[PDB]
Amino acid sequence: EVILLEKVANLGNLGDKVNIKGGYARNFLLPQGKATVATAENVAAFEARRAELEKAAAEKKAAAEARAAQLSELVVTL
RNA sequence: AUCGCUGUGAAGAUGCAGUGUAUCCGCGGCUAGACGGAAAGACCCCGUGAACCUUUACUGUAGCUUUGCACUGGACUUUG
Ligand SMILES: [Mg+2]
Ligand SMILES: [Mg+2]
Ligand SMILES: [Mg+2]
Repeated sequence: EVILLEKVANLGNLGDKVNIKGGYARNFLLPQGKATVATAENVAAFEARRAELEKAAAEKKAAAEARAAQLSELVVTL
């Protein structure tokens, strides 16, 4: 149904069309901005931003390298 | 123009039949009768009458409750 935008799911893809439940798309993916409903209205806009999709995937996974080095420090004092 | 008796009679007679009694008209009393007056009997039966109650009469329903399909998702699992 929808066109995916994230790859940190457990059965997600890059841009493959998936047939998911109506409750899982209405409630969770779309109101956060992780998917987009496929339709034949603005198809000229998604094909032009395909070069911008590969640059957005090299930033979310690159920020995790400078993030996990401060979470496992175990310096929290209760 | 409103007496008694004994019989008759839609079967308990002031009015019929037979026979005895009795001048015309008040007032004060008493209630035996006029199946006295009041109330289309309430008892009793009837009407393919009417109500309100009862239950284990019949047909249903409020309410309560079981399970499908919606709202409604992922992650692993046992099993057909
Ligand atoms: Mg007589
Ligand atoms: Mg008379
Ligand atoms: Mg009567």
